[PDB]
Amino acid sequence: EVRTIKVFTTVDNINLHTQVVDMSMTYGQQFGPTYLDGADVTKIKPHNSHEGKTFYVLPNDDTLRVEAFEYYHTTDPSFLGRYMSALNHTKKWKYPQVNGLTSIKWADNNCYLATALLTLQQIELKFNPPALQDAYYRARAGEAANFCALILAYCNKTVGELGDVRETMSYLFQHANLDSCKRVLNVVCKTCGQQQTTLKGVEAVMYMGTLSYEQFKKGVQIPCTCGKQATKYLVQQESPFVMMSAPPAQYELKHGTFTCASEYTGNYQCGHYKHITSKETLYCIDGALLTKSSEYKGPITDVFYKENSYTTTIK
Ligand SMILES: COc1cc(/C(C)=N/NC(N)=S)ccc1O
Ligand SMILES: [Cl-]
Ligand SMILES: [Cl-]
Ligand SMILES: [Cl-]
Ligand SMILES: [Zn+2]
Repeated sequence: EVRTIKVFTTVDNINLHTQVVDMSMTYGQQFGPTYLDGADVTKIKPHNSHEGKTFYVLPNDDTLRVEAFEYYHTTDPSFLGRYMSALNHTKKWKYPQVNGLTSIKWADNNCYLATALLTLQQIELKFNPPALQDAYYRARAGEAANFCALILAYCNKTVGELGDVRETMSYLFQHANLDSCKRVLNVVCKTCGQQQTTLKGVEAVMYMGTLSYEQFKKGVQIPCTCGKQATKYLVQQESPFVMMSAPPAQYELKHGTFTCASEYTGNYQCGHYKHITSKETLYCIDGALLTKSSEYKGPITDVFYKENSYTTTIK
């Protein structure tokens, strides 16, 4: 007896493609690698319960290639498989609402993702790939599994792998519209004089070397090519936020002087992130866990600040 069912294939879970599959052959033999809501069904034969369901496949013809690029803005051949592999895990995570924000209950070393997600909900940022637009909208509403699996895929991290918050934000910023953001800096060495620089996009909102926005405005010491120490300060800033980052160090966070921050305890091979947010008071969100305090001191590694337009008074 020849038996078939109708299923749909997809690469973006919006555009569907009608298929008839032989129930005597695996999905793999018929589609190549195939996934059902993140589960790898390549080696599985069609079941009656599969009729009418949507399966993800890899882009193996020009129509799927165009749909996949339009939705994800990547042509990395292994992207969809990495996204499905992650999703199969993230759909099992819990996403509690903590002080009004979608968080993530700790699992699989996902603390860096929780503090990244919590941060995104506090800064003005629009993503460019539809995949991120759609999944972030769902994440804000509490259903963050697809958004987390996409972050993992875009950052080329697997579930359980140790992640860095600054690197993760850089990847997400790369897929955001930051074209309006601009930064002017001035570098002063006593032997070589001055040199001003202009930064755009992601580079205009990220800085590595100091956590304090005020000190960035007043000046920071860096090496110069002659062996002297030069000073660098912020001349002009046009952006809706800024992100200041540094190797983890004991740092004091004062209520009302920043938006949110990341705290890292541990070492370079393993550790743990927490998120600090400045609301009526300082709240520390550690996945599902919430505590409060009037003042905060701890090993901070990233601080986010609101911004619209800043121009220095320094001459
Ligand atoms: C085979 O797997 C993938 C293919 C692509 C697309 C759209 N490539 N298309 C061109 N290179 S023209 C994107 C992600 C994948 O996972
Ligand atoms: Cl898991
Ligand atoms: Cl968005
Ligand atoms: Cl403290
Ligand atoms: Zn010099």
